[PDB]
Amino acid sequence: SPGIWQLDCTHLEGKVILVAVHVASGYIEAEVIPAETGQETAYFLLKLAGRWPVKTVHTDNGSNFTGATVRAACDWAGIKQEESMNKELKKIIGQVRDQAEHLKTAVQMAVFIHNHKRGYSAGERIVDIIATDI
Amino acid sequence: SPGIWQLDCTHLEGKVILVAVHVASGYIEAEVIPAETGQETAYFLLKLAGRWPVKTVHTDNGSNFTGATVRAACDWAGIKQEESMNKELKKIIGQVRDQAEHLKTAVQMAVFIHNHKRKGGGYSAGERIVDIIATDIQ
Ligand SMILES: Cn1nc(-c2ccc3c(c2)OCO3)cc1C(=O)O
Ligand SMILES: Cn1nc(-c2ccc3c(c2)OCO3)cc1C(=O)O
Ligand SMILES: [Cl-]
Ligand SMILES: [Cl-]
Repeated sequence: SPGIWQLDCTHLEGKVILVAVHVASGYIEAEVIPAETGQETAYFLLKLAGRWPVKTVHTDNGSNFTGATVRAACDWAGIKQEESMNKELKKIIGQVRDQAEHLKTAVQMAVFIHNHKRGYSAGERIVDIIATDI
Repeated sequence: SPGIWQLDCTHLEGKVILVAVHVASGYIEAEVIPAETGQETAYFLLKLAGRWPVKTVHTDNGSNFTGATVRAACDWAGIKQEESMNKELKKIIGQVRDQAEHLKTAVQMAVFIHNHKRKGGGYSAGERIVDIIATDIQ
């Protein structure tokens, strides 16, 4: 449970956003990526796994997961494979879109808002969950 | 203490790496950025602050911190601006460099290895940051 994430893609302004949610806490990491390719997906998963203890990722099982680069990345990082945040995040992105030149900045502001919003925030919940596991 | 990070720049292969260390645990976040400019620095700080409780960042106070964009990002996120690892990290990057087509990939494998390495026993930096922050929460 504390090691379980769900990864989804969302599309805005021509670009692709990957959103990983830590299922037990609702905490999110999200990035705008150039294209929904195996190489970018692998890179996103490598970054996530270096930052938080990722044991299993639930994905949409689509084309960007079938290639050798993504497979090698999950294997290397030790990851196994196996929208109630999403409109909220879209909404937050809409709320802040005007204050940033670039979509990637608005996405990161929305991540900040989502994870900090508060009895506990998603940021407090993920730490409490993982600490409890340790 | 739990909210204190140090941010430094490292240069390799013509590119700039920013490395943020969480001072009490040794946990790191690091990225290769296109140039050491205020816009990229601000964006790096926004990202970091959305993921971990960042209260204060100790920097080198250089040119990329003096501009409007960085100051507005720190203000917005509620952040005040008040060699060892960085060589071990450089070494881990060298160790993995040939397995990565791109430097950015090697940097993130080095981040993974640094944060997960259990130096005996007996906690990793990743375990230590979570333990420190949860303690503070309670
Ligand atoms: C509500 N709140 N949430 C956080 C917060 C945000 C992100 C995190 C985290 C705590 O631990 C891991 O990642 C900080 C605050 C605060 O200082 O008020
Ligand atoms: C050594 N090790 N440390 C962790 C670990 C634990 C808690 C964390 C983290 C990494 O990053 C943020 O919070 C996971 C493992 C592992 O089982 O490989
Ligand atoms: Cl996807
Ligand atoms: Cl710097």
